Amino acid sequence: GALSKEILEELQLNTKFTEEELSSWYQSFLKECPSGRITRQEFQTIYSKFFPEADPKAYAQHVFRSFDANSDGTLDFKEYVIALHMTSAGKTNQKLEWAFSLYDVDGNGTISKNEVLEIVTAIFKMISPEDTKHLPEDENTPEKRAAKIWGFFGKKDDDKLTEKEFIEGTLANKEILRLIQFEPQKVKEKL
Ligand SMILES: [Ca+2]
Ligand SMILES: [Ca+2]
Repeated sequence: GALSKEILEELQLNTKFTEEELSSWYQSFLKECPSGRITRQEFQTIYSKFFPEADPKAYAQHVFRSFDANSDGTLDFKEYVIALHMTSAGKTNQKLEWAFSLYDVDGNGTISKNEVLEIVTAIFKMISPEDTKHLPEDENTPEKRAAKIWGFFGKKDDDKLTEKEFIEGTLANKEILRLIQFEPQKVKEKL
């Protein structure tokens, strides 16, 4: 019952985890989750446990949605590993399509102004109140951060932000990168 070659290959292209590491992790995953599927509540519990200083429910729910790629209401091992990797490992620039999916809350193919606010707020809640005191003054509340992102993209209130533009802007404008950042440790390291 080893993890398949096909899934191993995909995971190794999309993360830097090794085959040995992934295969070992998967065997324990199955022992603890014998259906090979994690529910949203179970995923939330992981983030509740490992961010005790934060309020991670909203963030974990958005991450779950983003990585439940077949929309079946559970994460399989592949989806779960990619989700954990998104929040906690690897380089931002290799994740920008997933970042787009995170920000496109309703999945309609574009990001709206309110979606930016929703996701920025969920991310902001991953930071301890103590660490927020060290954010730049003009970037120290979700409202300021979200408004600034929208302004950096040059958008009218009812405009729709495409993935093409999202990726361009996050690559080119390092201030956009800073503000859209979704890995809690990177938001912290930056401040
Ligand atoms: Ca799924
Ligand atoms: Ca949308």
